[PDB]
Amino acid sequence: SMASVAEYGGEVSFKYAQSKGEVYKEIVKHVDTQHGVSESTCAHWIANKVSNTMYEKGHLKQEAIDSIKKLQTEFMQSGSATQQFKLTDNWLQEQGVVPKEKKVGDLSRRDEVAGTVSKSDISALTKAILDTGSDTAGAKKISINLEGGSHTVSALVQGEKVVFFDPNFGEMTFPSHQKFESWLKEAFWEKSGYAGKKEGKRFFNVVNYHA
Amino acid sequence: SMASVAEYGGEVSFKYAQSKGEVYKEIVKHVDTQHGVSESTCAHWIANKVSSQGEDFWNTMYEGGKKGHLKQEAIDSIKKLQTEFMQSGSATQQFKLTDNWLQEQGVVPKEKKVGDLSRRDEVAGTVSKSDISALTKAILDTGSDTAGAKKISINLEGGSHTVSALVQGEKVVFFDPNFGEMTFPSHQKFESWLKEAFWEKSGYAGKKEGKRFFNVVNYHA
Ligand code: NA
Repeated sequence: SMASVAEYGGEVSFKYAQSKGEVYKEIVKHVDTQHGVSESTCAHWIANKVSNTMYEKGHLKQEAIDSIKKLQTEFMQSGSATQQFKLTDNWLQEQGVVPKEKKVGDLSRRDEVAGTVSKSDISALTKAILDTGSDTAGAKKISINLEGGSHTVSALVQGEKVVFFDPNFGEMTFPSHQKFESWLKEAFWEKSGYAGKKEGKRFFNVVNYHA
Repeated sequence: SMASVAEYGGEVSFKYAQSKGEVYKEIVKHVDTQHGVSESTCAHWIANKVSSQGEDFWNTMYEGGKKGHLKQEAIDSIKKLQTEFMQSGSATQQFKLTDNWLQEQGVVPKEKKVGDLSRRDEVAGTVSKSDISALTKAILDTGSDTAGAKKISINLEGGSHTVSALVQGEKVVFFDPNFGEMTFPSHQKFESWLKEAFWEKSGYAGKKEGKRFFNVVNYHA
């Protein structure tokens, strides 16, 4: 967003009539909302299989949809990913689903398998899904992270003058480094959708050209 | 919930009439294409600012009489470069292509020199929800000089997805709320289908290299 540029002592030089940034924020909201529905639906599917169908062509029963919507809302309004996944786990135990435990030395701990996937390797994920440990049978709730996109912005710095250009919003000018730095950190980073919801490092690369 | 399930000896038990997975694949296409447009537009903006003959007005990319739009000539040229960028395949070759275009337009990449040797003045690092201090320094740093132009690549947060499974001996039931329910009569048939068919066709695989987190929670059947 560029609502705050003038508040931080900058000027908007150009504003795109159709903000591809606003489209990106709607995409983030969509993918976030759809995670809630996916998590809630998988929880309901797991509870249904371990206790006999949730299906009505190509739709869930209305009572399943109402219950999925309820859990999804609660899931969404839980803060951290840790609290969200704890809320779904509590719901599953309330429905009589029993989480597996494993021994690590003498101690009982949750039978969760954490790991990594990539474009070219899902071997560890596949083994975690297929493993039933001591038993012949198991239900799994599988959380997977999706690839984020790539974005390019540009800047011209001339002494204390900073021109910042985001093809998703437009062009802004700040008359000092400090005014640009405060605006970028305190206004733009969150409001833009580039910050994300989770903690975690993402790469950046700056290529420098002569002015 | 595709035709690939039966090809790998499985059965579709349920198919969502409205696939949230198909919507997700359209989103991936959009965000990928929009990287092309963002890269090409930033390249043009950099060439315009560095070429500039004093005042901005003399050679703006902005349409004078149409508020909040680029000139049609700038749009056509941006679409040309974006196409070339898109056809490159390999992020290394894509960025090399943009760099060649920038030099063709008279833009001069900065070098770090030690004795007789050069390398590109490019600064990598990391950002997060709560820290962009290293990014901010890389943008503001002009090295030797008081002036410089920057093309800034930022990686975005991917979303999260949940799927589920039930394994009973050799029977694998896999459920993706974005597609539906599939059943495989052996582990082998599930593993081959997941790795060779589903992972790419789902949109979950991605285009770039990069490790992404998964978590499997096990419940008694
Ligand atoms: Na400006």
